[PDB]
Amino acid sequence: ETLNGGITDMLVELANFEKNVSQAIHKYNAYRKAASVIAKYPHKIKSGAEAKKLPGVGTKIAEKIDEFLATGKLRKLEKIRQDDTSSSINFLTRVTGIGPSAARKLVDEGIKTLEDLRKNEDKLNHHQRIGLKYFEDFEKRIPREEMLQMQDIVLNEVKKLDPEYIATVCGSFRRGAESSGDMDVLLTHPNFTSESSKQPKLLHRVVEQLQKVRFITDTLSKGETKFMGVCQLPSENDENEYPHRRIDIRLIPKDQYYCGVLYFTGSDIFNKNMRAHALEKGFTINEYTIRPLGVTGVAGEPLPVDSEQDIFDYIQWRYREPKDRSE
DNA sequence: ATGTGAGT
DNA sequence: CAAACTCACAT
Ligand SMILES: [Cl-]
Ligand SMILES: [Cl-]
Ligand SMILES: [Cl-]
Ligand SMILES: [Cl-]
Ligand code: NA
Ligand code: NA
Ligand code: NA
Ligand code: NA
Ligand code: NA
Ligand code: NA
Ligand code: NA
Ligand code: NA
Repeated sequence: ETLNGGITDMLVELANFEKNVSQAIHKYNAYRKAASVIAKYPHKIKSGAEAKKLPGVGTKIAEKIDEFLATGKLRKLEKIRQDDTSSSINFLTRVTGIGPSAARKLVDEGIKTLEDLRKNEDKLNHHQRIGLKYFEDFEKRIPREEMLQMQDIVLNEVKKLDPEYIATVCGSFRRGAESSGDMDVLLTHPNFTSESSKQPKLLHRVVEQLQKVRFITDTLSKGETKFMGVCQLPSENDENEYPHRRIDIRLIPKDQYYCGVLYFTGSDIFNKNMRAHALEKGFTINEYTIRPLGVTGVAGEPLPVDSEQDIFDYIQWRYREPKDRSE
């Protein structure tokens, strides 16, 4: 499926429009849910009325489906795609920190392009100015090779700080991807657990260190548990400077760390299959904890975890290398 | 204290 | 994966 892709693409495009251009949250979700229930449907849809049988597909989407099936297009959508305001809003919204709200306010004031934004930084917050500054860099893919260099700096700086620190770079990179959008590091320390006294300094000290060595270059945000900023590989002497990259560093309690590393290594299909097989065996898995599931169905109290291996063991699956976590 | 916003 | 959850900024 496959089957009804044209209709689902149609609705995903209507959703985006309602979220990013109207600011009608309920219509956005209405379209998301409709696109989802349709993508699950086993038959090639032939009428709006057939789709209307599906929960979440109502009168109005049935009408649109009818037009789409008849002509292969949707007038509403062709108008949206020709609309400059909509195009501009979607463009601005590609700057990190700029979402639909700021986007409206900016296009309303005639600010629509990168050049335009760079002439109106007084209109932007810190996050958004960082996003404009590295707009091009942040849109480049990161090759595995640089990801690997980056991974070493943080893993090394972290070790030399405190050998008890555990730091892991996750996402598709961890599954062996050839390129990456950004770097998502999960961090923990054995004297930081869920039953303990909350220690921001654990994160802050490694952020500060990565700033000392001039690896972290800008901060988008930094709280007690979550850091989001910008990094840059060092360039030798003069010559060509590396592009600035997005990096997040998240501090997780030690007793929830590996569910974290698992959840955030993906893939989504692999997670879905994993947390669904876990149901079959009688356990619920989220990003934090794996818990058993009683006869009633509702149950809790987390099981002790100290590796990804453990989680696999609980649900009676052989361990799967991150390389093999496609599905 | 609360609400809006943004990103993951 | 949507939803939840962090954090920034305002008032
Ligand atoms: Cl202007
Ligand atoms: Cl501002
Ligand atoms: Cl990579
Ligand atoms: Cl995983
Ligand atoms: Na808007
Ligand atoms: Na709905
Ligand atoms: Na009904
Ligand atoms: Na409609
Ligand atoms: Na963005
Ligand atoms: Na100005
Ligand atoms: Na990543
Ligand atoms: Na943050």
